Amino acid sequence: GYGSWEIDPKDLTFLKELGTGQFGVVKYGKWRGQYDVAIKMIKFIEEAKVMMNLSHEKLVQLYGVCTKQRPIFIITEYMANGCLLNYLREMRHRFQTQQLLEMCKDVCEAMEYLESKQFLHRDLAARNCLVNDQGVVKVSDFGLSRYVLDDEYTSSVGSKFPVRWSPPEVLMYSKFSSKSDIWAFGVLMWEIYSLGKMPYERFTNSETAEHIAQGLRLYRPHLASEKVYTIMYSCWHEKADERPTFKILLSNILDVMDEE
Ligand SMILES: */C(C)=C\C(=O)N[C@H]1CCCN(c2c(F)cc(C(N)=O)c3[nH]c(C)c(C)c23)C1
Repeated sequence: GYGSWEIDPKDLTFLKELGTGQFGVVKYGKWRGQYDVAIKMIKFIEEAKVMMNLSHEKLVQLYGVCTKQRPIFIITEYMANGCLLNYLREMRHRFQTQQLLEMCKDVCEAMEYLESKQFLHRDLAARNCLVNDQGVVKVSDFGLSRYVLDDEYTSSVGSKFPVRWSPPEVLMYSKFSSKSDIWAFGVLMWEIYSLGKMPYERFTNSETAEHIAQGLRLYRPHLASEKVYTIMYSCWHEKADERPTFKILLSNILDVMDEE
């Protein structure tokens, strides 16, 4: 069994529907009458192990599972503001650049933790992060949580590939490494500073792969200072070994926060 991880479904309440998709319905509810939760109802062992062994303040946390019945429930921490991509696109937030840098640091801390555990995420992107009521960004879409947010890469059986978040060696040779997560992180910083624009927005995926191969890089968003742009651009070195680590990126981000 899952021991302390197995939740009694009698302890869950269902308050509001958050979304309906390929892997089932997600509801907001309460657990044990006091904890706000997201409850996924699956329309497993391997993906469960991933979430039961990774824990960080900037990763969306698994609280437990209901597997003694069908359909299965996956219970996680509640992130009231939904995905980071839609949060960035909501122009009423009128974000200050200080807020945008804090979102970058939240994700960088999660990634530094993942890299310290030798875990490769493989689909880092603003659509795969969630935002809580306090505006804190947390990385999701790993293990069981891929099914929670009805991930299009997972639901399409790998057909919808994240071309726009991939380095040249992934596109050409399927060479995944810590350095392909570093590249995706720089694209995520670009999504944040662009207020959620699609990277390479006027190109198709095929054109993007061709231009990347030719050395095209995303332009500096107007909200990004030259120092912030240097950080995201460092993620896109043609040579994977010349890209920084997440520990280095975190130190760069803190230095900018201290300077600005
Ligand atoms: C962004 C580009 C997409 C997006 O928000 N997709 C939804 C799809 C339905 C389920 N969603 C979801 C979720 F999986 C988990 C949580 C949570 N841990 O609180 C969640 N909160 C909200 C407000 C939503 C919509 C959530 C993601």
